[PDB]
Amino acid sequence: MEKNIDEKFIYNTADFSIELFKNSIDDKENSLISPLSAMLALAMTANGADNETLAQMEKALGKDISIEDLNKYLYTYMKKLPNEEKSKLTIANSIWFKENDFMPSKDFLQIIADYYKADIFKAAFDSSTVSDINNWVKSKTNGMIDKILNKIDPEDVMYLINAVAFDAEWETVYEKASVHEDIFTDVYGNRQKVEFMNSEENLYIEEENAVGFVKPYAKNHYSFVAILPDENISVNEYIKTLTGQKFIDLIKNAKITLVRASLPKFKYEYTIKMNETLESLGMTDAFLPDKADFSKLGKSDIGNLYISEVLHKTFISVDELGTKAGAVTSVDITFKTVKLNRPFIFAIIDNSTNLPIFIGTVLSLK
Repeated sequence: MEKNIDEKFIYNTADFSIELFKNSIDDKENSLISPLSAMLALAMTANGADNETLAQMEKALGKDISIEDLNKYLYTYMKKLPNEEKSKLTIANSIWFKENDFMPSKDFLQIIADYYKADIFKAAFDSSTVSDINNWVKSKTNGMIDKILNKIDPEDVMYLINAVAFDAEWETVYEKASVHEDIFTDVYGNRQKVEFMNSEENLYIEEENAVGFVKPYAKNHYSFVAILPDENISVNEYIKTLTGQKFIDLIKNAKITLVRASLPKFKYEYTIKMNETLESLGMTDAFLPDKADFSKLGKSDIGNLYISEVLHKTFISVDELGTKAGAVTSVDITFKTVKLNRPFIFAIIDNSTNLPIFIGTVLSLK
């Protein structure tokens, strides 16, 4: 069942992660995605696909990596992602299907149970199912994301859902002396206070049109990457230049040197529909009712299955103690006041691979 995390998986997953990120950026709102969460929901979904639908999904997620191999990689990756006190990362997968109208295939359920440890819910798909799903997402994100849906559409027979919950303390927490209230004018022209957190860091990011730092969480399994585009490039143009290769390299090439770092406390939520991004990665058939082939999922009594929407919800809170971040990705479920003049890109990275568990932008605060 296992397949050792190797350079192929790292750089292929890095490419997916950055392509996902660079196509999920809001113009004014802070953005945040978990490539890991998206990958897992979509990889589960791909195990129900056949023919062209499957080939497109395999390529979108892994390029030359087959779904069988991606299953092994992801199973192994999830197995090895550290989860310790002060350095928590938990992953949860589930499938929800309408028992009356849908008969899931045994091979599919086995793969999903075995490689993805997915909870399998035979459901009524009524108002009580909505409660059950939301309670599940609330539990698996430790309250960070409380709802993913409000109603169930009459055509719905199966949902696939992933949740990721991250909760880590800084290796060195910010003492009171290192936190200061700074004065900003908001979009309405009113003055308010934002707390900024000072530290000494020992990894300095230096690239064309960007500087930044890497700050470790307790036990060093994960770190926080901060990247500040300079006056000669926009946030959007900087993000446009990013590739999986460039992202891994900028972390690898970080210089071991003392840096005076400043990070604002920040907290926000983000919701994005991933259909168009996924179609740009080559995954088109899956979204087409007349073309989609999800015959390996099982048999629906209401015709051929296709993906209606891929929805992504995220949450982050960065403070003096550490960072909590949460994500949900679902398949088939259908304003900040202080504008920063020094906006920045950030990532929460797995230090064993340099892969971004979470990646986002801070354009505004409060």
